Amino acid sequence: MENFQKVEKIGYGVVYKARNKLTGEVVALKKIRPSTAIREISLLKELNHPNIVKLLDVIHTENKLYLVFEFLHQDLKKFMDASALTGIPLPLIKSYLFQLLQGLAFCHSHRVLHRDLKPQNLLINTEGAIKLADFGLARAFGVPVVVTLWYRAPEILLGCKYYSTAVDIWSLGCIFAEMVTRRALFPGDSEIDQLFRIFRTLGTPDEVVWPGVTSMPDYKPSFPKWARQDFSKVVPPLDEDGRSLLSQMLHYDPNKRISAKAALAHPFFQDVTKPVPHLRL
Ligand SMILES: O=C(O)c1cc(C(F)(F)F)ccc1N[C@@H]1CCc2[nH]c3ccccc3c2C1
Ligand SMILES: O=C(O)c1cc(C(F)(F)F)ccc1N[C@@H]1CCc2[nH]c3ccccc3c2C1
Repeated sequence: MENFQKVEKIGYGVVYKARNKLTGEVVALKKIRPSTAIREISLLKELNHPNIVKLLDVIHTENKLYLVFEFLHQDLKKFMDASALTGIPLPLIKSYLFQLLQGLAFCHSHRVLHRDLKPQNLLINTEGAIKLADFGLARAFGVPVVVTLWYRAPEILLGCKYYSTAVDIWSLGCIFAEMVTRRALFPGDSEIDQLFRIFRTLGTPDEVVWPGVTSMPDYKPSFPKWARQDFSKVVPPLDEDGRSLLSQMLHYDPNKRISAKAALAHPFFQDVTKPVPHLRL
C-alpha cells in the first residue's frame, strides 16, 4: 500500500522489506493472493515468544491479505550457505536447535502446527536468536489462496488427512541433520522420490515400526522393501547424544516421535549455550 515506502521484494505470496511511512519502522510485508480466519490470525498478534516472529498487523482489503511482521535480516538457509566451507560450529547448531524446539513447544501448546518448516525464513539476528516464521497456516485457517518437499514428514506424503504436531518435529530433524552434515538429508524431486529417499535411509516402514502404515491413503503394497541403513552413515561425525536425539525426531510412527517438550530435556542439550553468529549483512 501507499502506507509503506522503500518497498523491496525479499522472497502463499510475495514478501517485501518495507518502511512504514509514518513511523519509519522497517518491517516485512507479506502480500497474500474468513471471520474465523481474521479472528484466529489476529489472536496471534497477542501471543509472544522469543523464538517466533512477531506478527504486527493483519489487513484484509481488495482481494488481498497483508501480514506485517517484524523484520530480521537473514535466515538460516543463507547462513547455512555462507557457512558451507567451514560448517556451523556445534554449539551454535545446538543453540539454534534448542531455540527452534522452544518455539515449537510454544506453538504446539497452543494447538498450532507450522506445517512447512524449512531453513528458508527461519529468521536469525546478530544476538544469537532464531525465530520460526513463514508458517503454512493459510489452509488450516479459512484463507483462500516449485514446492520443496525435502522436510515433509512421511505421514503427509502418505496422504494422512489429520497432521499432528509430530510433522514439525520431523522437519526440524531434517534441518538438524543438514546443519551437521552441510547436505540435505532427503532431497527428493517428487512426492514418491521424497518418500523413497526416506525409505532407502530409514527402511521401508511396516506394521512393526509404524502400526497403521499399510492403511494410509497413499500407501501401496507395491512399495519396494528397503532395509534400514546403518544410522552412523547418516550424520557423521555427530556424537551419540546428537544421533540419539535425531533418531527420536525421525521415528516413522508419529505416536513414537519425540515431542518438542521432551526433546528439550534430551541429554544433548545439557551443555547448551547461546553463541553469537558471524553475520554479514
Ligand atoms: O523478516 C521477516 O519477518 C521475514 C518474514 C518472512 C515471512 F513473511 F515469510 F514470514 C520471510 C522473510 C523475512 N525476512 C527475510 C529473511 C531472509 C533474508 N535474506 C535477505 C537478504 C537481503 C535482504 C533481506 C533479506 C532477508 C529478510
Ligand atoms: O507466518 C505466516 O506467514 C502466517 C500466515 C498465516 C495465514 F493464515 F494468514 F496464512 C497465519 C499466521 C502466520 N504466522 C504467525 C506468526 C506469528 C505467530 N505467533 C504465534 C504464536 C503461537 C502459535 C502460532 C503463532 C504465529 C504464526
